[PDB]
Amino acid sequence: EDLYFQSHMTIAVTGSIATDHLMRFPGRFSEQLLPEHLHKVSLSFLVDDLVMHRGGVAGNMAFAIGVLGGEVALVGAAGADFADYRDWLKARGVNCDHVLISETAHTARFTCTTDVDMAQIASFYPGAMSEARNIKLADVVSAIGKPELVIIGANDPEAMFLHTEECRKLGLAFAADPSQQLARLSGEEIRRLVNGAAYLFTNDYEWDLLLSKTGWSEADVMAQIDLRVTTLGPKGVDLVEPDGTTIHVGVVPETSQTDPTGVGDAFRAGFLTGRSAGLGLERSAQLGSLVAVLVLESTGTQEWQWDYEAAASRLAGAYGEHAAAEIVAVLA
Amino acid sequence: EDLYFQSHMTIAVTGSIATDHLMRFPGRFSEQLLPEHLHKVSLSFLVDDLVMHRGGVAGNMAFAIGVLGGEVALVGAAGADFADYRDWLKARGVNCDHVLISETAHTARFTCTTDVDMAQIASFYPGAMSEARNIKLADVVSAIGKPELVIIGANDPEAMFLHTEECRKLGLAFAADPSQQLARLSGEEIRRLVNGAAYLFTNDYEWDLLLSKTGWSEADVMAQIDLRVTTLGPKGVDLVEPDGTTIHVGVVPETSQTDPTGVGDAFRAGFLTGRSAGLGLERSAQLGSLVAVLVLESTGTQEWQWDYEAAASRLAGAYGEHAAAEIVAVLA
Repeated sequence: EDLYFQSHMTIAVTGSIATDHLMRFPGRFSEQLLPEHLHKVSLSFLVDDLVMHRGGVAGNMAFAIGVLGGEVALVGAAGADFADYRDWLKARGVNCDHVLISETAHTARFTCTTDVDMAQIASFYPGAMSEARNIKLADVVSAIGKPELVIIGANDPEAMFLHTEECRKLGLAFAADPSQQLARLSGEEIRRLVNGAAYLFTNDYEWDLLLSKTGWSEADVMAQIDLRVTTLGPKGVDLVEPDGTTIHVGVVPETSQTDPTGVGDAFRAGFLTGRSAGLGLERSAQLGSLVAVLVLESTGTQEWQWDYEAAASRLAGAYGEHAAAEIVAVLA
Repeated sequence: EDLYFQSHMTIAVTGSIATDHLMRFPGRFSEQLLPEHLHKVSLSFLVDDLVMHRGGVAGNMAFAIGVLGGEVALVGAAGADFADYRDWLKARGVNCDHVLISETAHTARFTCTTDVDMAQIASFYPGAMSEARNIKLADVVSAIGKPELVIIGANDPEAMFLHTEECRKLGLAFAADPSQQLARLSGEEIRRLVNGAAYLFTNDYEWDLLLSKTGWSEADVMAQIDLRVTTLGPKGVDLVEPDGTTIHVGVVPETSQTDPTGVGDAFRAGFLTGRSAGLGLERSAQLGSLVAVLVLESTGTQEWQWDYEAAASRLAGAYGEHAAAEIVAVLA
C-alpha cells in the first residue's frame, strides 16, 4: 500500500484498447456478390492496401494526455499482442502497469475492407476487451494512490458498470464518457453510469439519446453531475454547470477535414489535461479544441504530431494571444 | 565475397512469407446478406474467435528444415511487422539474413471469416510479397557461398521467374516447387520454371495441370529435370527418375485428419532435409512422410512439435525398424 509516494495529478483512463485494420479493394464487391448464392457465400477479395491504426478510446485518450505531458495511466484489457502498442505508449509517457493482459484472447480488433463505391465489409473482434470486467481499480489505488480522475470510457459494458461502482466505493472522481455505447446500452444501464460524475462527456446527438433512453430531463441529469461537456461538431462545445451557467467555446478552424476518427477522444484528452494542469473551464476547452483539430487533420487516431510553437500560434488565431499565452504557460 | 568460410549443406528457401488471420462468426452471414442491397453493401460481423498462424510456403518449409536440424536460409520479402516472425524462425535455427524488408508494405496476409454453415468471406493482401522480385540470389552467394539447393516456391510470379533464371545464371541447383501457382500461371510462364530443375514437386492434380497447360508430355518434362516428386494424398508419394525408375512410398498413418494446411510444405521440408543429410530417395520420402503427418495432425502450419523418440517409433510402425534406424541416425 503506497502511502508516502502517491501520484499527484494522475488521470486513469479506462475504456477499450483496440487496433483497426483497414483494407482497400480496388474493384466492386458487387462483382462477386451479384452471381453469389447468399445462403452460403464464398467471397475472396484481392486487396491492394492495408493500414493499421492503434486505437480504442482509452488508448487514444491516454496517448494524447501522454503527448501533452500529463500524468496518465491506461487501465484496460488487451492481449499478449499488445506488446508493441505498450512500447509505443510508454514512449509518450503513458503508464501501462495496470493494463490487464489476457492469457487466451488477443487485443480487440476492427477490420474493414472498403471498395471503389465505398461499400464496406467489416468485422469486430472483442477479444481481451471482455476481461476488463476483471480489473480492480483498488489495485491502481494500492500502487499509485487515488488518481485525480478516472475516465469511464466506452468498454465492455459490464466493465463500465463495475468501474463506475468501484469509483463510488473508493471515493474516486470519475468522468462518465460512454460515447458510442449510448446507442447500445439500455436506459437502465445508462442510468447506472451517471450519478456522482465529475464530468459527463457526449456529443450533441448522444446527449439527446441519453435523455431519451434514461427518461431523465436535463435537470434530472444536472442534479447528479458536476459538469456537462457536450461537443457540437463545427459549432464547438458547451460546458454546462449544475448552477445553470453555460460556457461555449468555438472550434479551432481546420485546414482539412481529413479524418473525423478519434476527434472526440482528442478533445477529452486535451480538456482533461488542461484541467489537471490547473486551467479553468474555458481555457481547458480551448486546449481540447486544438488537440481535436490536430486529430481531424490526421489519418488514424494516434498518428498526429505535437508541435509547441504551432499550437501557440493556432490557439492565438482562434482565441486571441492572451488565451494562447495562458494555455501554453502550462505546456511544453 | 566469402571464399574461405562457405556453407556446407544450406537449403535456401524462396517463396511466400505470410500470416493467416482466421475468424469465426457464430451466426449466418445470410442474416445480413439476404436483406442487403448488393450494389453497395454495408456488412458488419461480430466475431467470437481469432486465430493467427505464421505461414507462407517459404516460411513453412524453412521452419520445418530448421526444426529438423537442417541448414537453412529463408529468402523472401516481408514487411517491418515480420520482426516477431523473424525471432520465431531464428529460434528454430533459420537464417533470416536475406529476408528483404519492405520500407512501405506490410507482410502478406490472408484473412478469412467463416460462419456456422461454413460460408466464407476472405481477403488476400500481397503487401511486401511483390518485392521478392528485387531479391538477388547473388547476394546470398556472396554471403554464404553457393547453397546446396534453392527451393523456388510459390511467390510473386515475377520473383519465381527471376529466381529460376538466376539459379541458371549462377549455377545453383534448384527445386521447381510452384504448387498453387500452377492454377494461375500460363503455360508459357510454367515452361520457364522447369528446365534444369534438380527436383520438381507437385501433387497429382498439379502434375496433370502442369502437363495440360505447358502442352508437354511426361517424357518432355522428364528430359529436363533430375527427379519428379509427386504426392498422392493418402496414397503416398511417387519419386520418378528420368531413367524411368519409380520409387513409391506410402504415408505414415495418421491418428487424426486435423488440418491439411501446410502438409505439402512439410513433406518437401522433410524430404529435402533427408537429402541434405545424405539419405537416399526412399529414406528421404519416409522422413518427409513423417513430417507431413505431424502437420496434418496439427492446426496451423508451424504449430506442430518435433519429438525424436515419437518419430523413431512412428517411422518404425510405418516402414519397419531398419528404415527407422537409418533415418534417425542422421537426426537429433
